[PDB]
Order: sequence, then structure tokens, then C-alpha cells
Amino acid sequence: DDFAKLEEQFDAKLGIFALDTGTNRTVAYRPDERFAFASTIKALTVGVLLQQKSIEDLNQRITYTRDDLVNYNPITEKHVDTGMTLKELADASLRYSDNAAQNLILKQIGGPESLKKELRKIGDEVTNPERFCPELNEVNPGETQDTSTARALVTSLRAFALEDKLPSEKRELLIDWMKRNTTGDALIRAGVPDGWEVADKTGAASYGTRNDIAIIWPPKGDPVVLAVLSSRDKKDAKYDDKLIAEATKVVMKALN
Ligand SMILES: O=C(O)c1cc(N2C(=O)C=CC2=O)ccc1-c1c2ccc(=O)cc-2oc2cc(O)ccc12
Repeated sequence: DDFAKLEEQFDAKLGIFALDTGTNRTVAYRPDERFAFASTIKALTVGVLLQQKSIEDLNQRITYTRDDLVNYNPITEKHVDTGMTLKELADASLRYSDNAAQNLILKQIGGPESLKKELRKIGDEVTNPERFCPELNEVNPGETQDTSTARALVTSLRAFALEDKLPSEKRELLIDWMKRNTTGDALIRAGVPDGWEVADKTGAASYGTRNDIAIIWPPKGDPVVLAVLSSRDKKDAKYDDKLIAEATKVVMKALN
């Protein structure tokens, strides 16, 4: 209803699933509606990379050229002369949403079909990887390639970061990278009080798709895991990061 009102204000469709891991209390709004997952899939991709490698194996250096570079290469364009390690590539993918870094990591785990297989193996029957960066964002309404839902993304994000799809050292690396995300200050982070730690990964795609997935730690107690997904209407629609910030405030009010 506050969520209804936000849809009205931003002329958008919202998808919200949040779970308090301390109480199992939930806040749901279209929790099972599909949205292009966009770059949020970088978080699940690193999850799988970490599963498929020792911490030491992440030190393997990957070489590439301007030919492995795509539309958006913030860190990856600085190091084509020397290459980057897998650890450095996981850092750039998660924290700067480097599309090139994501594509090389995808290559290392075996491309979209193998990502899907590993996602099915951990219990995710909804998230549907099909394509590399950036083609995956171009989703028309009614298609299901490169989509997930807010319920699925929280369940999968929780499985890697918080439960037993990874051992503790690797969960620590995942959560460290995601706590130090640079792309998310005006989204979920802006809807949470200061002093509350947030680990997040953002996405943006056509149809004004604007997403954020996060783990949120209140000083007091167990983490909350949250997906805020949104889309419009128009293919060339703009989004407004404020809608995510405000949705996040409503979620925290409903659980506090
Ligand atoms: O670069 C792009 O193609 C683009 C690529 C991805 N991307 C992923 O999210 C996972 C791999 C990948 O290609 C995600 C979002 C965008 C992106 C947009 C994509 C299509 C278009 O409809 C508008 C986009 O607008 C964006 C805006 C941002 O601020 C930041 C980003 C975007």
C-alpha cells in the first residue's frame, strides 16, 4: 500500500521480497513477478566462482585484450597490459559492476548454461541465465530469459552469503566485496539508518529496469535479506533510484 503509492509516484512496477533471518518475518509485494535481473546476477556469479575454486585458486592471472572488453569496463580497461587475477576480477565485477570482469568470470565457470546448472543445483529453479554482458538486459515483457524474481534472488543470495552453499572464508570474501560496493549509495543504502551495515549489488536494464539486492545487518540481531526490483513500461524508460530508497524505507518500517 505504501508500495502501491510508490508505483503510482514513479509510474513503475515494483517487486519486493524481504526476509528477516532472525524471526522469519517476511514483506512481500509482487514477490513472484519476473524482472530482468540485470547486474544483480554478478553477485550469484561470484557465488558460483567461489564454490568452484579454493581461495588460493583466485590468484590465477587472467590475460585479455580490448577485444574481451565490452560496453562498460571501469577497472578492466586499466589492466589490459598485465591482466587481472580472478580475485581482482570478482572485486571489479561486484564493486564497480564491471561488465568485462563479469564476462571473463562467466567464461571461467563455463558460460550462462553452466551458471544456470549451478543455480539449479543450489535450489534455484527460477533464475534464468541465458546471455553474456550486456545482451542479457534486453528483455521485453513476457519473456523469461535473463529474469528472476525478488523471492528467488533473496533465497539464492542468502544461500551463498549466509547459509551453506559456501564455507565461511568464502562467505566472508563475498560479503566483504558486497559491503564495499561503490554503485549503491542512492538505493537500498539510502533507505536504511546509518550504522546499519549493507552488502549490496545493483542492476539496471531496458524498460527502466532498476534493481538492488542486499543483505542488511541492524546493530541489534540477525540480518535481513532484501530484493527491490522495478521496471516500466516504455523500453527507453528512465528509472529513479529514489523509488528503491523509498521502497527500502517502507520494508524496514514493516519489519521494525
Ligand atoms: O550498459 C548496459 O547495456 C548494461 C549492462 C548490464 N549488465 C548486467 O547488469 C549484467 C551484465 C550486463 O550486461 C546491466 C545494465 C546495463 C544498463 C542499461 C542497459 C540497457 C538500457 O535499456 C539502459 C541501461 O541503462 C543503464 C544504466 C546505468 O546507470 C547502469 C546501467 C545500465
